[PDB]
Amino acid sequence: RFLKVKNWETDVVLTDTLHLKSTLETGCTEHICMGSIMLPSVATKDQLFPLAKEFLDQYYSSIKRFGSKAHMDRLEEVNKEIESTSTYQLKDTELIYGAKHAWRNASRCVGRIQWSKLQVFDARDCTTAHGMFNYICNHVKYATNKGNLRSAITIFPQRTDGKHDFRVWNSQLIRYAGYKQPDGSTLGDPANVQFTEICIQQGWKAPRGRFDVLPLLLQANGNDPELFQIPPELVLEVPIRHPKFDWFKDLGLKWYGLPAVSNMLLEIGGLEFSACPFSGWYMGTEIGVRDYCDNSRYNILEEVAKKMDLDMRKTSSLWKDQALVEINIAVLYSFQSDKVTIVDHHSATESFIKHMENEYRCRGGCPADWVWIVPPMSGSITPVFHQEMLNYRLTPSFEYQPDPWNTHVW
Amino acid sequence: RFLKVKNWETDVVLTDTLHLKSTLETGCTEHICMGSIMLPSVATKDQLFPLAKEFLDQYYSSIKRFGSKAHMDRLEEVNKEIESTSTYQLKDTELIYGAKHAWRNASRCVGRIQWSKLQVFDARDCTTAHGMFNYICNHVKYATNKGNLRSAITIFPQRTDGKHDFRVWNSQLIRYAGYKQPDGSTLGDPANVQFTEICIQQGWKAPRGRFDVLPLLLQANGNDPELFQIPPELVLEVPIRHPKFDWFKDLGLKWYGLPAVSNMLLEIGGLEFSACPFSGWYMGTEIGVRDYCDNSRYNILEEVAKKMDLDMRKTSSLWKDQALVEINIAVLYSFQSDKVTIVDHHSATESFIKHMENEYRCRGGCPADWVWIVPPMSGSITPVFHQEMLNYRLTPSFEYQPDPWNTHVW
Ligand code: HEM
Ligand code: HEM
Ligand SMILES: N=C(Nc1cccc(CNCCc2ccc(-c3ccccc3)cc2CN)c1)c1cncs1
Ligand SMILES: N=C(Nc1cccc(CNCCc2ccc(-c3ccccc3)cc2CN)c1)c1cncs1
Ligand SMILES: C[C@H](O)[C@H](O)[C@H]1CNc2nc(N)[nH]c(=O)c2N1
Ligand SMILES: C[C@H](O)[C@H](O)[C@H]1CNc2nc(N)[nH]c(=O)c2N1
Ligand SMILES: [Zn+2]
Repeated sequence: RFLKVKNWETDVVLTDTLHLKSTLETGCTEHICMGSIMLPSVATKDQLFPLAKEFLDQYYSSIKRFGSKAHMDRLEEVNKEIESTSTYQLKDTELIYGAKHAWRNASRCVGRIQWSKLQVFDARDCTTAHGMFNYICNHVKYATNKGNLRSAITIFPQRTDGKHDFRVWNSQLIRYAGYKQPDGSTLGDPANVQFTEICIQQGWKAPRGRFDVLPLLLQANGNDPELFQIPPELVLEVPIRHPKFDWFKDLGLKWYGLPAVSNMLLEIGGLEFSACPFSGWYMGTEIGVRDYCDNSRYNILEEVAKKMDLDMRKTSSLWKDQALVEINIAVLYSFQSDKVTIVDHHSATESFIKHMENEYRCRGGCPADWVWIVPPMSGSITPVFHQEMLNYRLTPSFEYQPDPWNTHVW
Repeated sequence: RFLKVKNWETDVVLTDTLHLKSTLETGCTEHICMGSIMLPSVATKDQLFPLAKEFLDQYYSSIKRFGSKAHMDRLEEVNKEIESTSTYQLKDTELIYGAKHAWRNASRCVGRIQWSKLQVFDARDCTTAHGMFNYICNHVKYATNKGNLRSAITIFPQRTDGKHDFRVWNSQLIRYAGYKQPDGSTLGDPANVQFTEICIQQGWKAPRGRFDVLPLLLQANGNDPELFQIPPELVLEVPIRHPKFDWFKDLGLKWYGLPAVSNMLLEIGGLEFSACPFSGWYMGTEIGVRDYCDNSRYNILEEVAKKMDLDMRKTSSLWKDQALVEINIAVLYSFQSDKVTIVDHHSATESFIKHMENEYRCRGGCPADWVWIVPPMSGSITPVFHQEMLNYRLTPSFEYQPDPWNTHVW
């Protein structure tokens, strides 16, 4: 009931008691571990108050006023609001706490050493897609900060009945389009082929190229979603060059500076925020390994190995690995030479171990998803490979949610 | 009760029903996933017969004579032997089945496409450490096969009372020694510093160098273990050169051809074989990434990056990654140019996916430990990174066991 996690590169042992506070379930059982399943699986007033109480008890505990008078009155006040409306409203402070701790609690996120320095934009007064556009533009501008990127989240009104959701239909605020071709190939980002055509369905005039920034498809208060184009000046992009290979620029690769996930759901005290785009900055491998080198993505190991004049005749020449390192040196170099925030997988994984020690010390644990924390290349030469991690579900939290076009009564 | 695993690089879906046959437990619960914990945790006649029956039922099922007369007689015969002796003896055929399926069931093993082509050496008539030496030498000679390596297992007598165990005290039949220095550094393999000194305690005269093959410490029928030196001619080694960098030979690196784990316990029908050294061949990354480049192992990223004249001033130059690829190209090249069996992580992981499809098809599942199946470099450019895997414990199985010097009443 007081579990131990060991680091086998350092022989460091941390004791986890925070998992005792875990509420949700993991997918694993006593007889089957589901740690590698990608996705693991209306709210009534009866279920709502325990969740509110739990949250308010940790909120008031954190500001060193647990059991104080303001706590009991707020507990009473939220119960009375749940009785009347079968829901309730968070104070601005409780909203900022919840979002920060949802990030703190995101076990798949290696970037959490920064969780307390999160900028919370309260967009709960928003009523229209245009207002969402406005809020999102201000989010992008603020988080981008001329390349000195800043963590931020914009929180649209919470789900109520269920038929009146706010959704950003983009999976990220800034993504490149993906078009299939006559010959069945894929121009741009294959990940977004369906979403690109959804925008073309709703009326997007596509500039059928590679790195075309998709429009925003914004649904407000359950209404049908509406297209908006982010001002190009707000979309900071990095052309990818290599510090040695001058042909690398001829690849014409570029990526956007700001990673901003917009398809997740934020849970705070049983309240559900279906539109809560959050942004930080990139770990280099996200672009250089996954985005560029996944087979089902841009898939450029082919061309880079060619230009490096690599032995591509069999697997065992490791030409794939060799080109993968050059690509990631190029992403990091390009971002840093442009003063656009980025972190290499070595710095970020070391920071995550330091983060883990802090959390185990000043919190009794740190839920962590090894499958997702270990970077997609160079696993074992980073310290997280050798770090045992306990995964468990704490709340406030970020949850997955269906794509809105699969669920929306149209 | 009929779980689905998806490959997200291929959109392939496999349905797992074999997990229903799972007996042991995983360490995970509904509320906590332990998929990244390295190690997860006398036998009476009462518990013994269900385990025998279970095993014999799958054995006779596999030879298409389940419920036949020979099955019932063997079930009766083993029950009568458990009644009399509170244990029993496997037929040679049942021993070969059990070992093969223990390997088939090893969820952390990416090499299992070969599980049915395993050479089983029955050493259950062995009574002394010298007989163990003999058997082990013949194992090494056979499995090595002049570089055309062959899978094999040597199975010493099963545990009886518990105080009469056969143990190989080496973690692998062939490992390099590790010596600490006056300046507290480490010559050779730091992994084996304690075991190297244990041999020096029992009387090994150490040639305090780098790649000194350790002696065998063999315990037979519970007696104190005894030192034996494998004939050098039986120990096949590969000098590590690079196909491009001629200074690479000046590193003077070499590794042994034959990976043969000797510290695990083989469970077959409730019977426990505490000495069961098994060998196959190397996946390249085991040597080139873990053995050479773990901080707590040979730790040669330092020197290789130096000779490559790499920018070693900060992490973000990826000099560590770059040197890691060159080292693994060198291991694969050196082994292949010497006709010593080796498999690169690309070929082995592709084979494991093919293996998985076979098992799900002709067996309903394949327990798999993603944390261990994904190679320690280039994770996501291999197909197992994108493959969801269910981990669960099937028997016959290979289990960990305490190091014998921690348990042996001396
Ligand atoms: C500040 C720099 C940040 C870095 C370097 C970072 C890095 C990462 C990485 C590499 C992942 C793995 C997911 C993937 O590979 O697609 C991840 C996951 C995640 N991050 Fe962070 N992140 C940062 C900021 C944030 C912020 C500000 C939030 C929330 C406010 C957040 C919440 C999450 C969540 C919920 C996941 C899980 C995603 C999923 O399950 O698909 N991260 N992060
Ligand atoms: C034939 C070629 C083989 C290859 C390429 C191979 C490869 C691997 C690799 C890379 C691992 C990961 C463990 C580590 O990184 O230390 C592993 C684990 C394992 N293998 Fe295989 N193996 C082979 C043969 C065998 C055989 C013949 C057996 C048993 C008879 C076996 C049983 C196991 C077991 C029990 C584990 C889990 C080890 C642990 O939990 O520490 N393997 N294998
Ligand atoms: N630095 C960052 N990174 C990052 C952080 C959180 C989440 C993500 C993206 N996580 C996507 C995981 C995923 C989910 C679904 C599918 C998928 C694909 C096809 C069909 C169905 C589902 C695929 C993937 C990744 N293959 C990136 C940041 C982005 N914002 C703030 S920080
Ligand atoms: N190709 C092969 N590979 C392979 C297969 C099975 C097992 C292994 C070795 N698995 C070792 C995992 C391990 C266990 C304990 C400790 C440890 C270290 C210090 C203290 C306590 C425990 C460390 C490690 C690895 N870091 C390699 C083969 C070897 N034979 C036949 S195939
Ligand atoms: C099958 C597997 O769960 C899937 O590919 C996961 C593995 N680990 C990951 N880790 C990160 N950071 N991002 C991912 O998309 C994935 N994908
Ligand atoms: C903490 C973690 O479980 C540990 O380092 C594991 C991770 N995955 C591994 N995978 C393999 N193949 N071999 C290992 O030694 C390990 N070590
Ligand atoms: Zn699990």
